[PDB]
Amino acid sequence: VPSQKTYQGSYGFRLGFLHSGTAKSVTCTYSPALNKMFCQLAKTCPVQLWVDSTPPPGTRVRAMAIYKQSQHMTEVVRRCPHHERCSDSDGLAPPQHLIRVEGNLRVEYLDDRNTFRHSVVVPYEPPEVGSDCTTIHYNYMCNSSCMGGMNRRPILTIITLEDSSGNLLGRNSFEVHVCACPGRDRRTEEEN
Amino acid sequence: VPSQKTYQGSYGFRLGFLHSGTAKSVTCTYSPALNKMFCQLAKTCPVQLWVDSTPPPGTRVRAMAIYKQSQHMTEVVRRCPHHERSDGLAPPQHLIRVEGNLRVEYLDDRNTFRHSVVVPYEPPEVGSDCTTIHYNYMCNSSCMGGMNRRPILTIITLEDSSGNLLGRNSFEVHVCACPGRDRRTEEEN
Amino acid sequence: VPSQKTYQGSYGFRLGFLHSGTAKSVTCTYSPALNKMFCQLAKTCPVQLWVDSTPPPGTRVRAMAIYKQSQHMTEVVRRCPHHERCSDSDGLAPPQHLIRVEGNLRVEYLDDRNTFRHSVVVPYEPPEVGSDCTTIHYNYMCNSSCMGGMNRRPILTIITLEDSSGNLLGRNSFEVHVCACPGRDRRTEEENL
Amino acid sequence: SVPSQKTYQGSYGFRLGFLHSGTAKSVTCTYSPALNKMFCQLAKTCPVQLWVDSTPPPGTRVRAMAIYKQSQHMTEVVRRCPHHERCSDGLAPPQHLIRVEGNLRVEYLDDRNTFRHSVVVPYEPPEVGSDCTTIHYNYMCNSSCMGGMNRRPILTIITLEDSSGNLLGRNSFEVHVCACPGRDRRTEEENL
Ligand SMILES: *C[C@H]1C(=O)C2CCN1CC2
Ligand SMILES: *C[C@H]1C(=O)C2CCN1CC2
Ligand SMILES: [Zn+2]
Ligand SMILES: [Zn+2]
Ligand SMILES: [Zn+2]
Ligand SMILES: [Zn+2]
Repeated sequence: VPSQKTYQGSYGFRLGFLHSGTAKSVTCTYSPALNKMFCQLAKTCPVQLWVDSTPPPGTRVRAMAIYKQSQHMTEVVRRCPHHERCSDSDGLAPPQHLIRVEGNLRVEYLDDRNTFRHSVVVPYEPPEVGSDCTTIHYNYMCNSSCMGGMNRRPILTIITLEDSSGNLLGRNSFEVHVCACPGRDRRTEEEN
Repeated sequence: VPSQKTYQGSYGFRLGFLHSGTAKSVTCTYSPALNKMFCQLAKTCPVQLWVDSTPPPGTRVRAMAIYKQSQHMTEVVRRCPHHERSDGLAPPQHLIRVEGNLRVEYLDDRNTFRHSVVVPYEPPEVGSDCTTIHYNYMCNSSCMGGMNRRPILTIITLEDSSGNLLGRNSFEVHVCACPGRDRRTEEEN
Repeated sequence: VPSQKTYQGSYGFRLGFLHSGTAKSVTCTYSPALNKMFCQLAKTCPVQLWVDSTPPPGTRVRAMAIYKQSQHMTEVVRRCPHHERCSDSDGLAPPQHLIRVEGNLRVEYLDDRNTFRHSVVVPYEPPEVGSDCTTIHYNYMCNSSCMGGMNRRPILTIITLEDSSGNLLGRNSFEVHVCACPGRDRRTEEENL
Repeated sequence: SVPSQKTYQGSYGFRLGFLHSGTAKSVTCTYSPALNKMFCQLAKTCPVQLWVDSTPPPGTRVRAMAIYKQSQHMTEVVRRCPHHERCSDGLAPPQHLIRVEGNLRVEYLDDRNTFRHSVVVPYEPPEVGSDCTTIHYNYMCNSSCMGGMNRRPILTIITLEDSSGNLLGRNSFEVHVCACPGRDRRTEEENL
């Protein structure tokens, strides 16, 4: 089972999210109280990278899903059978992978030859001028409800920072729920 | 610039404030003469919602700061970079927080870049006749590279669960060392 | 496990440090209360050598690190796999060594054949004309937060004065913390006391 | 380029107070209101009171530094004589004239650029009961120390600063370090 232990490490690595609120129209909204991202099928989910010091050119950013509940943690998070067999592929992403990256021509996907887990990796780039963080636009390609994929089981997204040689630099995670109305779900789940 | 114009609307929405006086020791005090709240950095600022009739379940209460001077009214009110650089829930750039409400929600406007903080409207307790919220102001009015002595207003909106405006009120805010003394002196002129 | 016992010996060997303070910007700062140096990755850490009389010609100054905690002490302190990667930088320093000396073209580095410990040695040279101590510029080449290296574990630098044959003439010791903002971390850690 | 001695109450009404100790033969430390002048013994406790109209925030710091009073000596750094300066309490540099007794959070600075000594402690508010914050300063040479101050008068400058080192308050007082404070105080007042 992949580690989900938070380490900031040498570059002071942590995640941030837009302060998007819960109006009906929002595409994607993070809940600080729940450390949980609410997003829509195949839509833009911006995840921010914040660092105290600049990892060198060659550094890479990996995303992997895992089931949160301990009785499922061993099972590979993958797309439901309906969504594997869509004409929805961008040509770079394997059709079985839940997590894509949008708008990055240097994206790399991995089926682990040993554990069989899926992941998606992009080069690390520093913040643009007049920004203080690096944004990756993720896409989740199934609904939390999909019969036979996740099937309403909670997942975590693990984000790892790694150097050009595979050495781990830092790690963070957040829960994610993929739904029709992210605004609505976040407001409701918070009222507990 | 966002709408600042007062309206009690359908539910009879008004703001009320504790009658705290100007003793040396007061945390926060309101001047009804000035419609101005004097308060201390990061400290409890009580604000009372008053309604003639009860809003529905899902009513939200939003607070936003704006510069009172017309030459600064289009500049976004934010924390100075000193104070920006922290309760886990608030963005470190936001001036106004809510204390004591684990359902608080913060907004960075995608197109205006204005900051606001919102909470569910809850009706008054059995024994209360109003709804209180604890605001905190997280910069001093004097903070260099922030407010920088420019006066602000707090706009308080009542909105329904779909974001339709139901009511709006506003007060000036001065964040200072000794609110007691600042209110008495300003009342003298 | 290397001896860390203080030893002034025949020449009255002691360590001093700059009185640098804790302002936000400072590159390096020593807490007298914590016998702890706070410093930045690959930046200058000045360590002063103070003697009562001048060691003999051919005298030498060694620096070695050990983990402080009892259950890490017999492990060798080294750079993380991330930072040990060969760089266009050094050319004198082995890429595994945590501790370098800067601005000294006679530096020597040692991987001990028996203990595998790392260390870095320079000739001892007396105080420059006028001045009362001898400054060495150490650089520490991983952060204390490096995953796979020190990994948030605490370390001491042991400083030894030795003769030309390697016999102990004196010893001193200090704790080291390698972080982004030494001034902020010293002031925060002292706010305990 | 000489530190400023200009009194500056600034934003919080920064004042100094001192004890009303009189001139009895046995006094270790006595302040002259007429002369704005402290009289004190080598290495003994010198209480100095911080008075404010508003409480400055935590992170506020209190610094002390000596300068020479006369203007042909003002660029010279005030330091201990070579006799006194010999190696101490183990928090204070041995060259430093001014120390703080009874504070494990004391910090000592040799300025990289001006070469000036100073000692700084956190500002604490007064006791929930008391009207002022006391610091116990100790002066570590006599005014008469051949090699150091060498009978030249000095001033102690007390500055209130923020966490970032920006100036909140400044006040100063002359200091004469002597064997018999009460006698030196009454003799110097004698002329008025
Ligand atoms: C980088 C690598 C090399 O190629 C030599 C210099 C240092 N390191 C080992 C030998
Ligand atoms: C000033 C005088 C005193 O009162 C005692 C200490 C020093 N001197 C002699 C005795
Ligand atoms: Zn699906
Ligand atoms: Zn501020
Ligand atoms: Zn490292
Ligand atoms: Zn002296």
